[PDB]
Amino acid sequence: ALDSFTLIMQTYNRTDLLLRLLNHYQAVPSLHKVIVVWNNVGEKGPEELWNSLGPHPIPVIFKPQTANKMRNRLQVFPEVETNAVLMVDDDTLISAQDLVFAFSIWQQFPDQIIGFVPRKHVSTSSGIYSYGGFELQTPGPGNGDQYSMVLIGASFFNSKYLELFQKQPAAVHALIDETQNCDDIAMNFLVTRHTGKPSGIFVKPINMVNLERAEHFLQRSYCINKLVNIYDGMPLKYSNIMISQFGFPYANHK
Amino acid sequence: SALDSFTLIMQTYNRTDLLLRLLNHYQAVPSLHKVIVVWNNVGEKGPEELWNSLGPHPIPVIFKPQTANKMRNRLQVFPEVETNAVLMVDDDTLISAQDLVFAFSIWQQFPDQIIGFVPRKHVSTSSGIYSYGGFELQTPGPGNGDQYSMVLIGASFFNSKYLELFQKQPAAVHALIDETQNCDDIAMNFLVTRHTGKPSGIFVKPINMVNLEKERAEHFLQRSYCINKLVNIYDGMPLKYSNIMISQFGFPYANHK
Ligand SMILES: CC(=O)N[C@H]1[C@@H](OP(=O)(O)OP(=O)(O)OC[C@H]2O[C@@H](n3ccc(=O)[nH]c3=O)[C@H](O)[C@@H]2O)O[C@H](CO)[C@@H](O)[C@@H]1O
Ligand SMILES: CC(=O)N[C@H]1[C@@H](OP(=O)(O)OP(=O)(O)OC[C@H]2O[C@@H](n3ccc(=O)[nH]c3=O)[C@H](O)[C@@H]2O)O[C@H](CO)[C@@H](O)[C@@H]1O
Ligand SMILES: [Mn+2]
Ligand SMILES: [Mn+2]
Repeated sequence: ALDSFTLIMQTYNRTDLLLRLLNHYQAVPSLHKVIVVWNNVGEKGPEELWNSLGPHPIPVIFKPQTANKMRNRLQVFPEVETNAVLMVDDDTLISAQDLVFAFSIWQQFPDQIIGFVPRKHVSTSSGIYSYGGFELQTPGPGNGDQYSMVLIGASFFNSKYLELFQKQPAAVHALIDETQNCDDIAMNFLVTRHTGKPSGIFVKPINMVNLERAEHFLQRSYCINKLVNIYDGMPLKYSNIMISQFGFPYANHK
Repeated sequence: SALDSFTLIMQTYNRTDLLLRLLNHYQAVPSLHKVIVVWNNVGEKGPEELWNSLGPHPIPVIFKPQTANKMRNRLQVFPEVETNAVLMVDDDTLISAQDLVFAFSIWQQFPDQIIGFVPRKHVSTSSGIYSYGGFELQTPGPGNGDQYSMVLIGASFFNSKYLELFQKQPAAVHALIDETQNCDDIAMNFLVTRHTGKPSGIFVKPINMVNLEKERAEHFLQRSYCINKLVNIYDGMPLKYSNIMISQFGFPYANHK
């Protein structure tokens, strides 16, 4: 469990993708264990099929969930024995090279969210925020762009943040269940409030692939504003730091 | 205010025209508090009169005549440096304002490290002996990508507190620099990493940096020689490897994709 990380993957109606991803992730260096957050209420977990195809490099724990809740992967699983957690959605295949490098970045910034998907909030009307990415104008000072969030569905973060999450105001948990969304927006609010630094650091992926609701994006902005009310303040901080691996690919420094 | 700013320290020798050209550029960079020109042309008269004639300029430029032409003259503690950050650049290097503005903001977040555009490293093929080089040499670290253990000071941002700390180094270090008239940057990197326990620097990939040199064989060998010399003086190899390369998110546009 030393200098290792635990992979937490929540799954819902993507069992065939789960097994495909698990086949890849199990072979990544520094992986200590895998916890599958089975959100398919009332369905048998592929653990049987999985074992039959063993042996496997690391332990894979299937934890059947009572309800299909987005926040289930944010609980404090006693089985997590590592300081760091790797959280990936069950439709994303991140290369081992990206994970190895990103994990080494997390070790140097264990209190921030190190991930591959950067996003931000903007404001054109005093106190009213909107959620978005690079299609929206930069908020920050001058040139370039900025991000104030790193989505948790493809990141490394401190396992202590799962406990800390549980201790957030009831209105926050209520909001998450209400929308069954915004869990990562919540995690970013929480982290930056705890550190006073940008909630995360963006690590540009070399090989990350997605294998595969109109108001889904609408809830995004809605949540930011709700969280600002609940917390009585916008804590998110902008950053334009983009980290890549020196020399990987070869000669990428020039 | 001197606080959200940095001081440019440029040492010059036999490049007065190159100096003046660079000055015209650097004087207009945002957050520049002042410029200190370390005049290493022993006996020659400075261009200060010419500078003032073409005034007014955005910031004060102080030309400081030097006793002898020593590489370490730019590492002195100049009383006129009022900032916490120093921007050190060779008088043959032109760095865009964009790079400077971004690099400075990175320095602000890592004030105890050398933020620069030129990454280099040491390698060891025979136990105890080190060699100097760049990306043309194999990687020392485990095995993926490359590594850098130094960020040359000739194009970087670093705490002014280090120029004072450099004066307090073992005479041997000062002697070494004076002996070869080289390795000042290698010494600074040794110093800084010994002080922080972290990699001496962070590499920021430049978007627009150009060498205007055009406008010795032992130089290279001296470098490797200095790493081993310094290792003896410090009874050890303090330099730490890093593979962090920082670029500006969204600059160029969509460079995150
Ligand atoms: C592109 C983007 O903005 N990414 C975010 C978006 O992903 P996105 O909109 O792509 O959401 P997905 O459908 O892929 O689901 C994300 C995760 O939630 C699980 N799931 C999904 C639906 C469901 O009813 N039950 C369930 O458990 C999935 O199995 C997966 O592990 O929303 C998720 C929740 O904020 C975040 O993790 C992603 O970082
Ligand atoms: C790519 C590389 O390895 N870069 C290093 C190399 O640059 P490099 O070999 O290019 O050295 P330069 O000739 O450009 O000189 C660097 C600076 O020193 C001054 N100078 C030079 C010669 C002299 O007799 N007197 C004098 O004061 C120049 O005016 C200039 O400001 O060595 C310099 C000194 O160790 C370092 O700053 C650089 O980080
Ligand atoms: Mn998805
Ligand atoms: Mn040069």
